[PDB]
Amino acid sequence: HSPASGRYIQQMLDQRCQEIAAELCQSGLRKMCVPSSRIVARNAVGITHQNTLQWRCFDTASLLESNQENNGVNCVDDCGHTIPCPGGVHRQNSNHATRHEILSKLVEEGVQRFCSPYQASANKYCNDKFPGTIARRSKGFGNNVEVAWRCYEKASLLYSVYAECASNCGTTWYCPGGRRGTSTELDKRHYTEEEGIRQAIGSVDSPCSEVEVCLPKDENPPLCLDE
Ligand SMILES: CC(=O)N[C@H]1[C@H]([C@H](O)[C@H](O)CO)O[C@@](O[C@@H]2[C@@H](O)[C@H](O)O[C@H](CO)[C@@H]2O)(C(=O)O)C[C@@H]1O
Ligand SMILES: [Cl-]
Repeated sequence: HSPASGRYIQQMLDQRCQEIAAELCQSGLRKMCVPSSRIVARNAVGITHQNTLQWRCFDTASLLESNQENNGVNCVDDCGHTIPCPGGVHRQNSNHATRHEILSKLVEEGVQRFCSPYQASANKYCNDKFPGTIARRSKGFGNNVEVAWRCYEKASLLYSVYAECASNCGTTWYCPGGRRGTSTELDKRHYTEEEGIRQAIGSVDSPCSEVEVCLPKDENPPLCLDE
């Protein structure tokens, strides 16, 4: 038991994608006849002219190892935010199936199960003030030690880096989507908001009596135990 996100929403999406690829193969779509290990859900551009971000089922053998632009893939955290993860879309050769409605719907279901009400408030404060940002306690520009609560632009985060977030008791937790504190242009795309985020976090109602002890969990609700 790590005090860390289980990435359950992403996990559902990949599984649902594996099912869809299997169905398509049964329908004769030869390129979709692959083992499960080869299919994931990414939120990304598609082939040329498929220029918006959509949930699609990708064959990982058709993914590039890195991106240039505007072709990076995104994964999703347990609050429903899409965050860069490794890989890139080959705009001519991608093997995928766009499944935007089914996959979006599973995200919305997964948000009710898995998203910490304390993290949701931290994210709401961030999005209200700086549209498209979410809250982490992580690194800033050109400094790989110091952490602070900030509103980060999602494109500047890395899914494969875990960074501090709020658990569903408003305590220390770690979530995919963090910073390395390197010195790139993306490493500047955040707004430090220690007081605002902390007060957003502080303003959420406890899921436990003032007399119970809240033990966080990677799914809602947390454990409440008598003091
Ligand atoms: C350029 C950008 O997107 N973000 C800046 C950010 C913003 O300017 C924002 O207004 C911060 O709320 O500013 C950052 O640095 C800040 C300093 O400019 C300020 O004097 O001290 C602040 C300490 O809380 C803060 O460090 C930021 O918020 O982190 C740098 C960031 O790249
Ligand atoms: Cl998360």
